[PDB]
Amino acid sequence: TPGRNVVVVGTQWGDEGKGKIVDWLTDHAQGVVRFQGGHNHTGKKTILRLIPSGIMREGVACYIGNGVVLSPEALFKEIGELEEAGLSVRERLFISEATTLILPYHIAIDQAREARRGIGPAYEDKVGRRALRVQDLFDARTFADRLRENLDFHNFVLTQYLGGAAVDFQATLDTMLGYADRLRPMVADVSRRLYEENHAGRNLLFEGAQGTLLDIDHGTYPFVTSSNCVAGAAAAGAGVGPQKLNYILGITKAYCTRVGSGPFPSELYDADNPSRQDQIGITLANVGKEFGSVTGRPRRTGWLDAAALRRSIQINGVSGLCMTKLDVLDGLDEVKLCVGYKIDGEDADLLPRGAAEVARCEPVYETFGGWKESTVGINSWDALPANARAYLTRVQEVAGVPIDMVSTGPDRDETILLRHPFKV
Amino acid sequence: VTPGRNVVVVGTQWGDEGKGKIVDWLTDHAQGVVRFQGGHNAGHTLITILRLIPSGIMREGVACYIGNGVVLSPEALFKEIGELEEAGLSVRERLFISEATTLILPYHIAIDQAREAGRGIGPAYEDKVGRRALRVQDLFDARTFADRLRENLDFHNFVLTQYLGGAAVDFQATLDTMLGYADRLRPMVADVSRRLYEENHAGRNLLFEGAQGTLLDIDHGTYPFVTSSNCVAGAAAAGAGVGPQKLNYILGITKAYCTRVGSGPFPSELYDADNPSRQDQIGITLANVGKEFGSVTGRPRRTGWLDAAALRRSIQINGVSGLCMTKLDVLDGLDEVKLCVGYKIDGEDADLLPRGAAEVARCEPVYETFGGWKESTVGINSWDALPANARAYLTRVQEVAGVPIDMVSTGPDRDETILLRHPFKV
Ligand SMILES: [Ca+2]
Ligand code: NA
Repeated sequence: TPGRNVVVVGTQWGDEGKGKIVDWLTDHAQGVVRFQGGHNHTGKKTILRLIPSGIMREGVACYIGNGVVLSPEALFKEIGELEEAGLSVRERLFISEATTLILPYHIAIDQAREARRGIGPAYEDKVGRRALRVQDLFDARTFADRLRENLDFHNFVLTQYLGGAAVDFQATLDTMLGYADRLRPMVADVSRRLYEENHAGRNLLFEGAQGTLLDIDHGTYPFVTSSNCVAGAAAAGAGVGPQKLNYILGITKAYCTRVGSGPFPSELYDADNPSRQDQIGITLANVGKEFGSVTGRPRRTGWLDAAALRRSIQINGVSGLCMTKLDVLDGLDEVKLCVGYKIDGEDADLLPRGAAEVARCEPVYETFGGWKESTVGINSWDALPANARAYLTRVQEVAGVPIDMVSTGPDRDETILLRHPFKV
Repeated sequence: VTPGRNVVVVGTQWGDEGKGKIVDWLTDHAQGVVRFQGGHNAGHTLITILRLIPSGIMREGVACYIGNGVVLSPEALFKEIGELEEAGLSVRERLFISEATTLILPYHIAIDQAREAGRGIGPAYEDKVGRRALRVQDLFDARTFADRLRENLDFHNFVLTQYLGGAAVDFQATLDTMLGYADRLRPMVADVSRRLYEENHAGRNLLFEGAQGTLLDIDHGTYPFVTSSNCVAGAAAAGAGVGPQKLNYILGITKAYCTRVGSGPFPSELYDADNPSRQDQIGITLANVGKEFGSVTGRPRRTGWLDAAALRRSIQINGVSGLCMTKLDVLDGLDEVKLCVGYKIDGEDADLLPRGAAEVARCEPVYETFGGWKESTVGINSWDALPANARAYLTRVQEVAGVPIDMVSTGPDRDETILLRHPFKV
């Protein structure tokens, strides 16, 4: 449909498996837009954390919105790998003049806090109204002046409060200003360009980069990220109106994971928690390959939480679901769906607000007979095993929205398509 | 009125666009009114200024929501509730306050005070993004509230006493002050996100009420001369816990000339009481006739000509559906009126407000001049009854803006309105 956009978000806490799907939708988009987060997606193997995934398709414009926090070092490392693999990138990568920078002292602030990637500290400077943004790199004198003021405060905090080491002004200034000439030709008025893209009838994909249950308002605060990342964040973070956010595709894993700390009502297994060693959870982790891309650390696993999904559907305005990793359940004798909670002896049908309440939730489960067929690669709904269809039928009911897609494998045609996100 | 349709009402400029009459006008068609951003720095005048409580409260029966994106001062809240109850309204039974709303505490106020040498709003949003904020729900476990307050005070007192040259804020006094609000707040605490979902599912209509001018938006405004949060129309989604699809129609409230309060570049500026180089009698007259005096300090706002290049930017970053023009009558007396339609910057043409203080500060306005009408436009309720020269001015604003003028408010009463399209009808 001319002028129609999709937002692709993870409905859970990340690692939902957005990659195959973003690529699948990028075939119908003329622009792909990052609107939040930092550098937090895979004939040479290349891993992208910052650059929109659309860069893999020739003639697709990639936009880093104002709402991103940008490390120039990570950026140029990715560009470099891309170019080495033969891709033409810089002429079709557009970076908001108002994108917030990650500076060396943000990384040092994270390390000093930990001792007792700089994304939180960057968003902290932003809200503090002292942040240096991309455009500021192009006036050396006033960049140095703001940097100086920022380091006076942050070095006071680092040395006097966190007991750590001061960050050098001149080294920091030299490092930052050393990116200016390379960044210049990509700096752009992304907001304006996005309005023009749609006014010309072209389609945009707004690519989410963190699980929406990590949203700073709606997640299990304080175990959340340092910004909003619900699908409505794409408006402010890209410089467009909410009416451009036409269809919201909610990527949903068939079971749940978390990384790090934060409560998790349906949790089965956490390698670091002796009281959560459920073998079904260990199975989900191994069969699902739920280990960090970089660190190799296992993720926490649990059953799908439809009460959490229902909250997610409401806060994101999810239009339809795309289910992933169904196959990880193939050959379980039974599968459970968390459909609500008991909390302080009361029934609750939506994930509560804040860590304290969500840690008090005992999951209420419905039980389903498993199927044994492999479901790998199936591309029609009717060909799914009855017991898989019954589980997913129940997920739709509790969630309150349709499953529009089921991704059954890494290839484009390993996909059950019930409704096309880019067709009105 | 289309069932389940909502309107988001925002100022298109840097605030004080004169939203009051229109928010009252829209509230006649809405069963709930929602604040989604900001703090006790809205301003809705009554004959008394409401700054926190949503403006729906003036209409009996209408549900009023304080969304999660708000920063809430209990003392400010209970002051407004008391003024409203003394005037004989029933407030508390239909005021719903998000469990996740961020609290403003005394140390936030002390941090602002030390910095000066507003009202704790910025420091509250700083604790939020720092992932250490106390939120409304936190008042109802007194033990863990004290634990987190202790931690916050360790750090904020270090900053206050050793960096900003201010006095420490005492733990126990702060603990007592905040817990003293719990019993009164309790009945009003809610799952606003869920309730809004349910309201729309029942086919009721909601009005999402903007607090600050959208050009103060932290990403899109003249950074750092911006507010400490996002306030573009889109922010109603995160801020109230609803998806962007519920934000059906965005009404852009737009004053017929421009104002700013406090520092920041202002390309079409005519008058700034503190700037000797900006003392144009026209802008002085805009401030007097327009009554542009701060509600607290009483000091004149900065005034200038309508900036349509700024409006064009605001249309885009908000997804403004249609404009509501306000305070046209402030121009009734003028021989001629000027419209900023773009800029010269570094010798080259710009058609949109640039990003950030530096580039906006280098913009010289490009004006089109319009013959004044020298005739009252107070109370006119049809486009065709506007003077030829007022219609010409507004037609050009509409053209440069790129969206329609759907309403002109010509007066403080409901029927002093030109209605071209109804916001609540698909
Ligand atoms: Ca109540
Ligand atoms: Na370029």
